[PDB]
Amino acid sequence: QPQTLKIRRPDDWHIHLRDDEMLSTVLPYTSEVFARAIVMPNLAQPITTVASAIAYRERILAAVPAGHKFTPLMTCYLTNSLDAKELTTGFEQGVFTAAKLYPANATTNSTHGVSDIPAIYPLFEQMQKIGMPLLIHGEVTDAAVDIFDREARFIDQILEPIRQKFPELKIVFEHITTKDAADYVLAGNRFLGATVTPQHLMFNRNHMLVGGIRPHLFCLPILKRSTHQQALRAAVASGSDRFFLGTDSAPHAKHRKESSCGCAGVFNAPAALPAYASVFEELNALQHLEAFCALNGPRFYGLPVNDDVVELVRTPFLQPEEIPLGNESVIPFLAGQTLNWSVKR
Amino acid sequence: PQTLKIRRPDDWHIHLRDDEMLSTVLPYTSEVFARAIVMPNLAQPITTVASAIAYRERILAAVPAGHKFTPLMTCYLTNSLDAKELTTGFEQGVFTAAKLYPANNSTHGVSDIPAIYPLFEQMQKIGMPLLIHGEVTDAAVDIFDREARFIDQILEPIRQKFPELKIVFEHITTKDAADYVLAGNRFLGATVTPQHLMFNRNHMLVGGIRPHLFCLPILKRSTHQQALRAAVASGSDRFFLGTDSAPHAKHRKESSCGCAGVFNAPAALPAYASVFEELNALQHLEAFCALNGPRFYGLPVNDDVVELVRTPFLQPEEIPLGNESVIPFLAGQTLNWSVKR
Ligand SMILES: [Zn+2]
Ligand SMILES: [Zn+2]
Ligand SMILES: [Zn+2]
Ligand SMILES: [Zn+2]
Repeated sequence: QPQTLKIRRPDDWHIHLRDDEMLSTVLPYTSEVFARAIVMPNLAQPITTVASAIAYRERILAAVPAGHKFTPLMTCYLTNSLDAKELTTGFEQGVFTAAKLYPANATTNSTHGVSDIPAIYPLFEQMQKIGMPLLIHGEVTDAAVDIFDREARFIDQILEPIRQKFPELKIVFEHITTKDAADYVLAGNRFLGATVTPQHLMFNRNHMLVGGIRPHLFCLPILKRSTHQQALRAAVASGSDRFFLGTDSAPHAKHRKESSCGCAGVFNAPAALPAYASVFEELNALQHLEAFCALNGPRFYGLPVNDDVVELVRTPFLQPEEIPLGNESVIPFLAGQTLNWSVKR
Repeated sequence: PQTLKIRRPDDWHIHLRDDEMLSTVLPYTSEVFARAIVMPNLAQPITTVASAIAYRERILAAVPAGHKFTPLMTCYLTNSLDAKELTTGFEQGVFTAAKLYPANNSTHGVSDIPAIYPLFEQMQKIGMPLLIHGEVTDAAVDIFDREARFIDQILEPIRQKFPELKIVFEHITTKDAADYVLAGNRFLGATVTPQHLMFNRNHMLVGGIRPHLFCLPILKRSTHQQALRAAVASGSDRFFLGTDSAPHAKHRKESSCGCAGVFNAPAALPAYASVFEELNALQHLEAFCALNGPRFYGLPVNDDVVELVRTPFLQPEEIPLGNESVIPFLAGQTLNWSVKR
């Protein structure tokens, strides 16, 4: 009988569900396994009001397959013109679980993002006061800064000053990719946490570029050198409660990935939990998987831990090469590869 | 408009491919360049005099009427290559140089480089230049560090043992390489592509991933780009024009695993002119394009002239290739310089 592992039902603290037909297609891969997910607000029209958040939440709930138990945790897209009252009442009414900071032009659907971050300090002050967490895509966008350096520059230039001025603001440093970030979070306090994706644990920039260029490994923040990958792996393997599961599943149609200018984002929802299990196994750290997947996140946000359990079984499972999307398709993470772990039905 | 008359240039590093691709891409080179160093990495690599002669003939047959062009052939070095094949090829005028590709068996590429030291000794003796793709392949080495490791681990020992061997450090991409060449002597030269002068890795990756800027060796950080620019702008005679034009069909570039190589032949000379202009170094363009290479190899300089004219020049979006196409360097963009023949 193959090795099994019982853990509390996990949550995904960072995901893109998109909208319309894409939403219908991709959500089931998440709702099958995860009880809750932090749903990012970067649609074509960003989610900046309570009304638009309620409407999007309804569309997500309508896409949940029968027999799945799933609750989306909505987020507000911060902007330079955002009204603080909208953020405050959204949080107190339970519409917004958190607010998300995109530096302007840092990534997908970020043209309406925040251009001069210190200008919205009055929003952070209000968030600190009410206990609303701030989620951050932590990259500078200055053209003179090399893409591989943008996360590290963010830490010193933007994040540290925020933490000095608002010491009791809950901040999630989303999808960390560097030793710089890992060390900074490890040296922080209970008000600073971080999510880590499976791709930044499993791969480094050599996988994207050696022997050919692989746009399905292209995501933001970009894959870093092996040194940084190893630091992330050691961070989560340490069992520190500052790190938790956030996939940053970010699906795009195949033709938008395999083009002259490929979109950033990996569609990793289909194999997400098994992928993480494989990593924790390689790190001799399966004892810390549960905390990372199911405990650390809820404890950071101040939300309850799930009552359910899931069973991971160490039996092979082949990822499909493509996932249909109308007359187009989406290429999943680890397409055509065999994972060592499966989830028991 | 401003004009610049220079000696007819040569391209000291090019891939012409073969068959229909060869027919399509060669004219872009033969229109402007009198000679080109033709790399030997075909599907069946060029490792014998016979195969080199045959490939040369196919190239010459593809030269359009009214173009004056001569391909300078190269031998693909392998672990099992016979030294006599190299020697007679050089003396018969078939091989102009030999090319070292680090592997990634002995038929197909050099795996243990010190094992072919006896070939280098023979090349040194006869005056045959060694062209090097200078990257290690060790899996522990990050892709952006591979050029720098090559310098210390492979190139320096070769230069210590064979101090009078002519070596071209092909398509340099790093400050490490630039500084090493600048600190060398007349037996060490280097080619520089337009893409490594014009761009850095941010251009390939910021705001989207751009496989038409993906080439080997990979684009480096801006620091290295600036060092290359300063190297050629200094007017050092150790650097010369080598495009490393490396065309692939569009569908092979824009795929789940894109091929390395930029097709820069169509706008090659105008692109370089733009760079030298930005660097306030147009006085050094002629040497880089037409003098430094021939003088390094010990070959004659071209008698012809070409005129560069500062009038706009729109690059096409696509170049036909049978039922397929090839995306050129700077597709859809406007260069400030054009060539009058
Ligand atoms: Zn992000
Ligand atoms: Zn995201
Ligand atoms: Zn090469
Ligand atoms: Zn080449």
